[PDB]
Amino acid sequence: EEGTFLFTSESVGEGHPDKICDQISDAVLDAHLQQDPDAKVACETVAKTGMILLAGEITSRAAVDYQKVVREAVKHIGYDDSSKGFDYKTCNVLVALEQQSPDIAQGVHLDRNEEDIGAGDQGLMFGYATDETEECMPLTIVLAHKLNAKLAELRRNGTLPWLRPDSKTQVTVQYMQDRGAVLPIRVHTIVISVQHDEEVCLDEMRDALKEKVIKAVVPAKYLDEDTIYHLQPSGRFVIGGPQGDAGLTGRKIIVDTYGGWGAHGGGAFSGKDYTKVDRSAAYAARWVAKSLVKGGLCRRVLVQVSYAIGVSHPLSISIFHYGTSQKSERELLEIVKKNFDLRPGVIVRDLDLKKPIYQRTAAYGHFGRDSFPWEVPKKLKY
Amino acid sequence: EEGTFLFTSESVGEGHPDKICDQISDAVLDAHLQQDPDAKVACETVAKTGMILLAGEITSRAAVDYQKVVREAVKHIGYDDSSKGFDYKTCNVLVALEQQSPDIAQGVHLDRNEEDIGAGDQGLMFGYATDETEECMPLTIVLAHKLNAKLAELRRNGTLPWLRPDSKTQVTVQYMQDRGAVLPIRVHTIVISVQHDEEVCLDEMRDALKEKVIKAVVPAKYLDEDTIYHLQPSGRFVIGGPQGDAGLTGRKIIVDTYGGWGAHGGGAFSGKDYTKVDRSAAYAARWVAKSLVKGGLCRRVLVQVSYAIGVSHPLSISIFHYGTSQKSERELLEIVKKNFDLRPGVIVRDLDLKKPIYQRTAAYGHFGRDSFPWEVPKKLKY
Ligand SMILES: Cn1cc2cc(-c3cc4n[nH]c(C5CC5)c4n(-c4ccc(OC(F)F)cc4)c3=O)ccc2n1
Ligand SMILES: Cn1cc2cc(-c3cc4n[nH]c(C5CC5)c4n(-c4ccc(OC(F)F)cc4)c3=O)ccc2n1
Ligand SMILES: C[S@@+](CC[C@H](N)C(=O)[O-])C[C@H]1O[C@@H](n2cnc3c(N)ncnc32)[C@H](O)[C@@H]1O
Ligand SMILES: C[S@@+](CC[C@H](N)C(=O)[O-])C[C@H]1O[C@@H](n2cnc3c(N)ncnc32)[C@H](O)[C@@H]1O
Repeated sequence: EEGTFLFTSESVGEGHPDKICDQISDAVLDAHLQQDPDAKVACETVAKTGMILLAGEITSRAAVDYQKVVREAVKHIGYDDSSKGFDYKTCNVLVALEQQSPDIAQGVHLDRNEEDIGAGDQGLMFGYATDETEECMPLTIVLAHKLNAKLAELRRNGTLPWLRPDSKTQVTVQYMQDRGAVLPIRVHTIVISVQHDEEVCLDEMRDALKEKVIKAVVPAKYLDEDTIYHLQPSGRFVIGGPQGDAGLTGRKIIVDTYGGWGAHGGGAFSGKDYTKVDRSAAYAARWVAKSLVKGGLCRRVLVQVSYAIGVSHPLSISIFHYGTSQKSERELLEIVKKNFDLRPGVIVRDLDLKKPIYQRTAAYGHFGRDSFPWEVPKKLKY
Repeated sequence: EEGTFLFTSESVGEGHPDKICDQISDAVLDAHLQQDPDAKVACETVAKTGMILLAGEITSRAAVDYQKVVREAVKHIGYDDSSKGFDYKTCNVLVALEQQSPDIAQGVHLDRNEEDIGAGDQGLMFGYATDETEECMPLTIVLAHKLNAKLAELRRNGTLPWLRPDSKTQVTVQYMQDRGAVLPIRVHTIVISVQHDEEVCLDEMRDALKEKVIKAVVPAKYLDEDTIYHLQPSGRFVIGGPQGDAGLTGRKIIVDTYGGWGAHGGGAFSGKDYTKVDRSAAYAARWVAKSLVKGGLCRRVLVQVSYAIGVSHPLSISIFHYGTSQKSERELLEIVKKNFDLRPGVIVRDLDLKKPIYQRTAAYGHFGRDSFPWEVPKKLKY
């Protein structure tokens, strides 16, 4: 219908190989932060059949047992037997970690007052918020994440014991335009692909995915006779995890954020401490966007920020309200200037970014969940 | 001023460690395609001090010497001596490549007519085009790429022999809003960081970056007394390449596309054959967007498509013209339906995607350059 459009977002499960890497990178970050709140961490993870490799740079006073940290993260995910394609007990864990470059350290944080630390890199970052859900996230991505979480729940509780940890989901919603804001109308298409054991047949899987997964997550009001279902569309997914597809940290950046809505500056979150603005400034930009929506200044908003390595203040700040505010971009920028300080050395304090809660962010999206500091709106003064 | 806003984009050089990985992944893809046009390639690359690791899945009739292909790509980039932090002659090249999963193969392409091959994965992809430049790309990202290309040119011609291959640039432009389209007004901020030798001083570098790099790339009409320059803002960048920062394939997806403009579905391009719609459908979506702008139907346009693994036709198609077309989204969608076939097995034919030209795409952006097939607009019938 006129004034409507489709939008699609995807999500992946905890055992998707890229997501395994994000979770391991953040388990390593958390392990360091538990002993050294000021650890400098830049931990990439790579996963392929039988292998977890850590590559990157860490300067920290912590004593971390990488073998134990990696294996415990893989155990949590559920890869605990060679029949599943990967086993935390018996996989190879390889470590290629060096200190942070002294050239970066001297230009970013050495001999600097914490509030005045430089950005750990240049880059651009965006924050986004939409009033279409209470949590201020797009419905497409929320539903896609919840479908993966449901698969993991039914795997872990033994309801569907043929499930394995690697999964992907995709949701297409038809939206109505509403003066710049968007209103979900119906779910147009759902995709679910999930790794499974050798014994279960396709019909049993398709029936369970519709009845026990989709119906348990997606409100019936969004589903109708025209909704298209692609359930196990490849027909067979026994080989999975890193054995089926090499994974890397920071290869699910759109799943981690807004499912394609808003915008993205390209930076990966996992495996990085607060001085890496790819993460901290994106979290702060989400916090600003959500504060503008919860504060009633707009219904839908996009915030861009950018930095130069070694420089504390952002180089640029931009706000686009999609036509959903009575205030101009200039007025919203002035409100943001009066209420937020987007230097990394201040974001760390406001968002408590030395706390070891990062592994919890590394599956099911970094935003719209669990009342993390960047999800608690700031009361705005103007 | 009212009706203006800032936008920032970045780019990186050929020796940035993530970009090294993209180029090696695509050198491996091209090597396979030279012998087997139907090679199934999913080659991830990881780079850290002294190491190139290939991890992924390849099923191909080609006989490829990975040691030679990798080392030749690194030689081209310019890492040819231990003084530069990396040397193609003496680095470690490790290979963890297996066949493509037979479960993926059977669900995607085995026993399928080429035109009717399934998408190689689920996912979402976007195309974007803007009339602000002749090549239909945002000025921010074009300038950022050209600044890196200029550094490589002056390194290779011996003008600035202290330059090394690893670089990053960032450009902020102030734009005027123009009925949904955008008009560049001025360059607000430029960042340049580039790896250098131990002998050159900061003042010599800053002067050269302004006079021989910025002035040689950015038209003087965009630069004024208020333009901010952050040139070598870290103060020292001797350690660089993989030694300074671990690189991975598909960690520069925003640099590869539109510099943050438009939208991105999350997929990486490099190291993948045409059946991986993360690449082929994004190229086709750019081709559609550019065709709509060059055809005079809009000034600025965003196209979303999405797929399910094993299914040939896209699940969804959406078009947003930013208010720059007299035609509705419905009319533009009908034009696209009548003029394009976005099945991967048809995109391969239209865009000649079995040709080994991929290494050429893997630095300086995949779009707006060199009249690749996706940059040559299709004449539209309606
Ligand atoms: C008066 N009015 C007019 C409106 C128009 C739209 C709207 C329509 C639309 N059709 N196709 C898309 C995109 C291609 C899929 C649309 N997008 C859209 C644009 C950017 C987005 O984020 C990121 F992708 F850049 C997300 C969605 C809209 O925003 C929404 C609300 C409105 N109100
Ligand atoms: C009548 N009219 C009104 C217009 C408004 C804008 C426009 C203003 C603007 N302010 N801040 C931004 C973004 C935060 C940086 C703006 N964006 C924008 C939105 C999305 C973009 O892509 C991707 F990031 F999603 C890129 C730019 C505009 O498009 C442009 C043209 C117009 N014409
Ligand atoms: C399809 S694979 C990417 C392509 C792959 N590298 C190849 O060699 O063709 C991407 C993701 O899809 C999922 N996947 C793996 N095997 C699958 C299968 N048989 N059916 C459906 N999805 C699968 C996993 O989540 C995997 O990480
Ligand atoms: C700043 S590093 C990312 C952070 C890093 N992993 C760490 O341990 O802090 C990202 C990119 O910046 C560039 N870079 C490396 N060393 C730099 C330096 N001393 N000054 C400026 N940029 C640098 C390289 O292009 C590198 O790939």
